[PDB]
Amino acid sequence: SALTIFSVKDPQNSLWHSTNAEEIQQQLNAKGVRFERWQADRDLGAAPTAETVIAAYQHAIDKLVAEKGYQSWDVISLRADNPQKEALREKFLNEHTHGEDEVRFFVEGAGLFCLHIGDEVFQVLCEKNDLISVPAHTPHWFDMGSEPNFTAIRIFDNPEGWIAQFTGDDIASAYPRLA
Ligand code: NI
Repeated sequence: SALTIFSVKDPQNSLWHSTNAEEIQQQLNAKGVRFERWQADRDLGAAPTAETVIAAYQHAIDKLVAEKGYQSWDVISLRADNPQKEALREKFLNEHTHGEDEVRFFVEGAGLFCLHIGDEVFQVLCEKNDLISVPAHTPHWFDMGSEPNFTAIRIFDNPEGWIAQFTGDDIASAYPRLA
């Protein structure tokens, strides 16, 4: 798994470039970031739909949602045929912050990660069954630039729950393009 981190004053400058599985979590998790890795016990093979895949891990999230009983639960994954996929990540590109934690578990496909805490930025690029949770009140965004039908688990929340922006600047629009 790779992990790129840049400063806020200059993006072309990386203050921490490395690819470790443990040294990665220790870096972000050291900043209050969540980390974990779940796997299936049965042998998977021809899985055309994730509906069956999530059911194999639902038990795991079934415990997380049980306490944080969110309003609803669903997964984000459309077909690369939808032309609004790029427009969808755009409206989400705007920076923001939710009053609750934003748990994101990856099930298939690779995307991009962006955790902004204090004056620094974090960019993770690796698709493992591992997930990362963002704390409530932490500035962050989300961009899937190239999306080939990615399978991920997201929670359903209302807007009045999160605020649009704190300063109004869009720094996220800086790394919105994937690869
Ligand atoms: Ni968010």
